[PDB]
Amino acid sequence: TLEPRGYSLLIRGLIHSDRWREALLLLEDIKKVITPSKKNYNDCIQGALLHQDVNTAWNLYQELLGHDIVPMLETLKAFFDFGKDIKDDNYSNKLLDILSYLRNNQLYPGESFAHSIKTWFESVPGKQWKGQFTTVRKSGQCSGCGKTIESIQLSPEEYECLKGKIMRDVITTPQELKRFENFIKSRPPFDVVIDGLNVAKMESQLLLNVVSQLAKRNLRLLVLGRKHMLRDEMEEVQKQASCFFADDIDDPFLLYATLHSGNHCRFITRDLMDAKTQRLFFKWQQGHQLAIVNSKLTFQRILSYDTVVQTTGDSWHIPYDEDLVERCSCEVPTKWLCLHQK
Ligand SMILES: [Zn+2]
Repeated sequence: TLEPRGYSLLIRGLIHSDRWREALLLLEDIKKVITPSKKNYNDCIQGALLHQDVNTAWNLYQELLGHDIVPMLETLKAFFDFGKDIKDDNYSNKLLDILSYLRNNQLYPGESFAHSIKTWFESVPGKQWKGQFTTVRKSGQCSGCGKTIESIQLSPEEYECLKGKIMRDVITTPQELKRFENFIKSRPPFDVVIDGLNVAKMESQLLLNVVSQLAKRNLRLLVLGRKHMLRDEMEEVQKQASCFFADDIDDPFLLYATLHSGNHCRFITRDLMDAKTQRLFFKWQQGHQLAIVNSKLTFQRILSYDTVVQTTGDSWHIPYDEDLVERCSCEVPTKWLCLHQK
């Protein structure tokens, strides 16, 4: 089932004119048959902002979020662009809410969006915000203002908060889950938990390469596999590491094993996926996932600080993506917008 024919382009062609309200009527027609696209919402929001109807713009944005649509970054950028000319506490709080959206969903502005945010803070009368484009030192100190970036390390309470929350949503076969439970609880904490299956994707001898090289680093390795790997050098893997072979049916064993082992334990697998718990999960993932980067194997660096939109009230630090640099799934941005009040 599709939008009425040509409606997205009709909407896009109306929003700069005095007839822009007609686009919102077309959007209503779309809603009645399908969930509108993020581009549909982008267009109607920009139409509203172009004509200073901030309530309509924000209401459309909230509707979009209600459908669990991920807004285009261009839509978020539009709110800051129009905000430089808007002097109102209520509008400001909405913008700060968009920054919380980026923080909570582990998202980053593109370069021009970062410039729009900078421009908006610097436009707020009386507040004396100054923005600078920076990097972060190895130490975790912003190269602009010298403040220490939020630690990537979860506190014990945070960790047990996350762990407890994860343990209770988990609760495939229960008979097989009990077996794995008894396996883990009768063993010491591991240092790296390896999804042998999902790393055998880039069968046997590269699993061996990951294992045999990690074992030279004096690490306690757990390898998670399925039964079908037992049907040569798998036996070479079984001897170099502790192994659990599940049924060939996706397993929740990697999360359990890693979290049970403790806050020090890291893991290897495919890239992974309330607000506070979600924040902790992103932070934990960033600091604990070991990403393989491609013939002698090397891992992606894990920093001591959390690369995420963040604030201290009197400052913001906002990682952003550069136009000239394409970033992979598992790597964090290296460039930051540093905002501080004088
Ligand atoms: Zn700074």
